[PDB]
Amino acid sequence: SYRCRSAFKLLEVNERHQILRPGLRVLDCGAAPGAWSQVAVQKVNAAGTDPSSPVGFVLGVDLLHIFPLEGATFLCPADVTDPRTSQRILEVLPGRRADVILSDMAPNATGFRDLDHDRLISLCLTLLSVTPDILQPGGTFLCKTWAGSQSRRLQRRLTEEFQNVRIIKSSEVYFLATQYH
RNA sequence: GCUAAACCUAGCCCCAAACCCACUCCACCUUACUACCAGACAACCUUAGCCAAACCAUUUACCCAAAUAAAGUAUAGGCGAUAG
RNA sequence: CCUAUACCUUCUGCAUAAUGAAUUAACUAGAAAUAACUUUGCAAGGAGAGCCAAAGCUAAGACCCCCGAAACCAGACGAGCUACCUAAGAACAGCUAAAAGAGCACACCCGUCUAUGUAGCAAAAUAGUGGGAAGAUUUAUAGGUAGAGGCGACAAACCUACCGAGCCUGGUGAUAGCUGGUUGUCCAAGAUAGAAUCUUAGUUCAACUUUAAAUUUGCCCACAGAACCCUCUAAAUCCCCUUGUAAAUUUAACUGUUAGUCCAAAGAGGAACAGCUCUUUGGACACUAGGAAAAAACCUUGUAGAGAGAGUAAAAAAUUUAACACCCAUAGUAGGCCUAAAAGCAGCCACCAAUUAAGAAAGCGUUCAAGCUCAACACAAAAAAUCCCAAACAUAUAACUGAACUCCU
RNA sequence: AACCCAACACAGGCAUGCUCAUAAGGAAAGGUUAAAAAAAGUAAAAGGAACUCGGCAAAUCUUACCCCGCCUGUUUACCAAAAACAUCACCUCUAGCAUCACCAGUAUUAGAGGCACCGCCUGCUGGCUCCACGAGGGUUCAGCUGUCUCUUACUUUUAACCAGUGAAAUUGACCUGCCCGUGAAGAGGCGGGCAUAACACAGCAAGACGAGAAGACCCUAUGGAGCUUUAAUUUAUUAAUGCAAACAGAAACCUGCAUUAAAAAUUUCGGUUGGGGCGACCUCGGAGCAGAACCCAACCUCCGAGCAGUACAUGCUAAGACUUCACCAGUCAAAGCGAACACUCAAUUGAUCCAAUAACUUGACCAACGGAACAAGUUACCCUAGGGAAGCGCAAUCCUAUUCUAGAGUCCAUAUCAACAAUAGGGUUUACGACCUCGUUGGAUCAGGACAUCCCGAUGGUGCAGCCGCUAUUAAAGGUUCGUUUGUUCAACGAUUAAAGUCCUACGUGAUCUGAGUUCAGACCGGAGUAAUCCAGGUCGGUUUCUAUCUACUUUCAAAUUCCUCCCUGUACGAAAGGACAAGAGAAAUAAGGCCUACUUCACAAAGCGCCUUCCCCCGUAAAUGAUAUCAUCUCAACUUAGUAUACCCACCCCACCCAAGAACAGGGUU
Ligand SMILES: [K+]
Ligand SMILES: [K+]
Ligand SMILES: [K+]
Ligand SMILES: [K+]
Ligand SMILES: [K+]
Ligand SMILES: [Mg+2]
Ligand SMILES: [Mg+2]
Ligand SMILES: [Mg+2]
Ligand SMILES: [Mg+2]
Ligand SMILES: [Mg+2]
Ligand SMILES: [Mg+2]
Ligand SMILES: [Mg+2]
Ligand SMILES: [Mg+2]
Ligand SMILES: [Mg+2]
Ligand SMILES: [Mg+2]
Ligand SMILES: [Mg+2]
Ligand SMILES: [Mg+2]
Ligand SMILES: [Mg+2]
Ligand SMILES: [Mg+2]
Ligand SMILES: [Mg+2]
Ligand SMILES: [Mg+2]
Ligand SMILES: [Mg+2]
Ligand SMILES: [Mg+2]
Ligand SMILES: [Mg+2]
Ligand SMILES: [Mg+2]
Ligand SMILES: [Mg+2]
Ligand SMILES: [Mg+2]
Ligand SMILES: [Mg+2]
Ligand SMILES: [Mg+2]
Ligand SMILES: [Mg+2]
Ligand SMILES: [Mg+2]
Ligand SMILES: [Mg+2]
Ligand SMILES: [Mg+2]
Ligand SMILES: [Mg+2]
Ligand SMILES: [Mg+2]
Ligand SMILES: [Mg+2]
Ligand SMILES: [Mg+2]
Ligand SMILES: [Mg+2]
Ligand SMILES: [Mg+2]
Ligand SMILES: [Mg+2]
Ligand SMILES: [Mg+2]
Ligand SMILES: [Mg+2]
Ligand SMILES: [Mg+2]
Ligand SMILES: [Mg+2]
Ligand SMILES: [Mg+2]
Ligand SMILES: [Mg+2]
Ligand SMILES: [Mg+2]
Ligand SMILES: [Mg+2]
Ligand SMILES: [Mg+2]
Ligand SMILES: [Mg+2]
Ligand SMILES: [Mg+2]
Ligand SMILES: [Mg+2]
Ligand SMILES: [Mg+2]
Ligand SMILES: [Mg+2]
Ligand SMILES: [Mg+2]
Ligand SMILES: [Mg+2]
Ligand SMILES: [Mg+2]
Ligand SMILES: [Mg+2]
Ligand SMILES: [Mg+2]
Ligand SMILES: [Mg+2]
Repeated sequence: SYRCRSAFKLLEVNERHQILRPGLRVLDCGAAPGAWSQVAVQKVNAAGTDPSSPVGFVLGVDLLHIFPLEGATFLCPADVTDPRTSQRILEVLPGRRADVILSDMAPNATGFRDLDHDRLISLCLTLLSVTPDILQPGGTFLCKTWAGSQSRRLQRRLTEEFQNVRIIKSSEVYFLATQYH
């Protein structure tokens, strides 16, 4: 039914918090192999499955090649931190904006999770720096994070730029931000 | 050669016969064996079950007062184990 | 030196590393009658009333074990442990705080984690670390609720150190198609068709086996004889005079056995080569000995003792594998077709031909050519994990060795 | 009284008043030695979680979240203290009443329950938010430290020795060896070899499928029990009504009978298919099905049968036979009597009792079809009696190596690679629902071995210029890293390395250690079921113990491997780019064997983090001469060439003391 076990993680969050609905434009960072992309398309009706509900848009970005999926557009190879990808992302989305940002990016585990904590935080911050360009006001932001002390700095910056920030908990920690300023 | 080994009574069993014990003084139903104050308290009512029927559910011998014989016969019984 | 794999029990098969046994002494386990048989008495009658009798009747002799559940029921005994409750008592430093099912922290209660301990100090403890510690707190004393029940802030907790239903006595020598055991000597006969079953761990019947009795055929087997199909097709079998032999049927009285295992052979399981499972035939084993290394099932051999005799049966694996040509080739022609051109060799139609004698090319090499050789002319493998595994030996005439089979005293 | 309860002169239990460190009460060391292992502490260079399932323990005093529950409290006394129960608050249901409970109460009351405060949205009930709190389950900052890299020293107990006292489990007999093979399939006892004077003491834990249990795994019993229910059999019991009885003139009580509910009692789970879900099956006939007398292949494969029609002597009797391997049942039948002039059909069926009937006769998908008159689930709370639980040569399938020479590799079978197949070795699967699922392993320590070689080494081929690849032969002496979990349990990822090999060894190894699964006593989430309860599902928590009798073993006493830099050398090679061998020097690491001068932990010493030493070949191939086969040809032809050990150890007073010697013993010194 799904390409990766990470698909159930997004469904569980969506079930409780209701972050995906038809008509929403969703960006999937680190979309490979496509576990979150499949979940997003079904919820936002990106493939136009339900004629009575508005058709959303799903865009997947990852370094590795992603196999084609019905109702989803994928950009690969592309670096999320590369300004070139951000410009390409805007040209593809309707109205050059997105409604929901989903992030599952994870750098290679260098064998020291403490080092991997700050490295993953910087990647989230880099996405957060370019987030205003991609995200529209009042949107939803979800990122995959590894627990650590630097999560507070990410939490502090999200708290200033978002009305509400939630902590969602493998040893993964997910930050759910809604109502972008 | 040490540890040991050996013994013959104590008494008992089954019948017969015959119908058995129960006050020296003191204490003993209250916390028994505790000398010495007002209580009311009163006994009685089918046994069941294991077990047998190769389960189990009706049912399944239990001295009831003469040994023998009538006779395991007449009867009873998921008419069957068995009972008589 | 040579030979030899403890005993009991449970299974087809136990040296088995399956069960039981440290050992010694004592104790500990087949109880019964209808019939039948045998031995006496009497006899158409028998018996010391009854009862049987178409030779019976009376009496004697002679056959039927031990230990073990979890359970059920009845009547007693239990709340001095513990669960909850009743009556009337007691305990709770210090500090911060506030009139706190507050915080810190002794006494006290509890028992989170770790380690020690594991027949221990202890049938639940010690040490450290912990939770609570003015409260739904803890605790002393007396009383209460009792098993078809009590009690329970439900853990199916607790109710006197094994509570999904306490303990004790009695019914009780409960029952157990299950486990284990079942005691002196010697001889004899003795194994594998099935059917039914709340039945496949059992039992009944049959088959088989045993004993006694009566009787006359039994086994082996000459021809003859036993079906057509779906076309045809195996080893055989039944029947059965002779003959070799000595068994067979019937009657009487009962026990026990009844998935056998492996080997040879033919088959069965969706038309499945082995293996598995399951039938059929035969052998062996659960019966001795010898031989294949050790070996229940292969081969040899069975009827039982002693001998410091003898003759034989089966009975010891073989095999060691790859050379090779010598010489020569000029030419009617790049034989035509098609193809950029493909010529002897991209393909193809044709297969002639000079010279003593040479394919209108048999393999190679060129995009294609070139180059070459040949024809012709002369001249049959092996590799795994503790450590290879009898020692050895090509050449003195095949006899000898070898049993509990046979013979001999 | 030195005292009770715990089997003990028991490290446990034990109310209150004072003393709060004593004015009272006591003795941890029997003596010796300073081994190993084990226990408890103390100290530690540099690093500071790299250890590990987990920051368990220890040190230091240490932040910020997530999940669940509100909180304090309560529970499985003896493996679960929790997320479970209780809890204010809220909700539902029932009750109009006094003389032993509720209650000496009366709807703002009492009882039976759900749920778990509050706040918010919502239905008119459900869903969230949140204050604190927790020996709850995860994660993390910082600090901390022997958790580890990598262990070390010391003290005490233990230990060993001398003296006194003196157990237990255990045990068929033992005069108790190793390697292969074999075997009831894992041999100290059997076979073939080898080894072998006899004896203690101290260690070790490979074996004696080690000892004492328990748990688990299915299976069996016409063995139990608990629970649940629309399993069967009942309403005795209790309550409510009706009726009779009884009385008064209406009633009430009592009793009998009957009908309802309540509650309770008794009993049981039929076989077959590895288990379970879903299904099928059990009797009779036919075929595959035993080719020729009869019988005989279960399982399995496939088609049927549980009737119908025609008779109305389908009447009555009676020789002799067959028989589904027993019995029961079933089948054929001359003659005779009486009439006319043993029905077709492979199966087409059911015993006894009983019931009905004047009688003749009739009655069960008793289909579980030799049939009990009538009884289902569940147990992980389970109990009892038992029985089972490494190995199975030739077909299929997969892999490896050859064979075949098709086909790729510009040309080119054979530098590499390879189809259709075959031949050898290895592994796996296999008799029936052309259903679906489910039934021991890591790590620490120490390793033994195989070679089918990952690295180092030797040698051919190459589409090998040179470095560096590919391929093959040969080689097992030596080596084969440290970490993290997102793409988690040995799979990806990070940094490295000459390389991070494939395996076997009862996961090699649990009487050396530990984690998880198979799973269990508690508990929720999802699913199933009326319920009890269940699920290979998700999650949290959660007890095995062992004093070594025997075998084996306890200094092989001694030969070292690898990398990097430099040198040759920027040389050979190549157009450049790039870029070597061999020989030597130096340096580092690891391993093995030692040491204390310094350094460090520390001090008459031990020890590493310190220092010192380390020495043989390899057998694949490459060449000469030279016959069989007068050439040639490295020759399972005669022949030639290349690469075809030493060291250590070694004599024979002792009372007592000392020691760098040591558990005891022994040994060295005592001039
Ligand atoms: K009491
Ligand atoms: K004193
Ligand atoms: K807690
Ligand atoms: K051992
Ligand atoms: K039956
Ligand atoms: Mg019975
Ligand atoms: Mg029963
Ligand atoms: Mg042995
Ligand atoms: Mg024994
Ligand atoms: Mg004796
Ligand atoms: Mg009963
Ligand atoms: Mg009490
Ligand atoms: Mg009171
Ligand atoms: Mg106080
Ligand atoms: Mg308090
Ligand atoms: Mg406190
Ligand atoms: Mg309580
Ligand atoms: Mg419960
Ligand atoms: Mg329970
Ligand atoms: Mg008995
Ligand atoms: Mg005999
Ligand atoms: Mg039956
Ligand atoms: Mg004859
Ligand atoms: Mg003789
Ligand atoms: Mg020629
Ligand atoms: Mg002889
Ligand atoms: Mg003889
Ligand atoms: Mg001492
Ligand atoms: Mg030690
Ligand atoms: Mg340190
Ligand atoms: Mg830290
Ligand atoms: Mg690690
Ligand atoms: Mg780690
Ligand atoms: Mg971790
Ligand atoms: Mg700790
Ligand atoms: Mg609580
Ligand atoms: Mg509060
Ligand atoms: Mg407990
Ligand atoms: Mg308690
Ligand atoms: Mg606990
Ligand atoms: Mg609760
Ligand atoms: Mg608490
Ligand atoms: Mg003893
Ligand atoms: Mg010996
Ligand atoms: Mg062996
Ligand atoms: Mg010893
Ligand atoms: Mg049975
Ligand atoms: Mg039951
Ligand atoms: Mg017959
Ligand atoms: Mg039957
Ligand atoms: Mg029959
Ligand atoms: Mg449970
Ligand atoms: Mg090397
Ligand atoms: Mg080799
Ligand atoms: Mg072991
Ligand atoms: Mg815990
Ligand atoms: Mg030991
Ligand atoms: Mg060099
Ligand atoms: Mg020559
Ligand atoms: Mg030559």
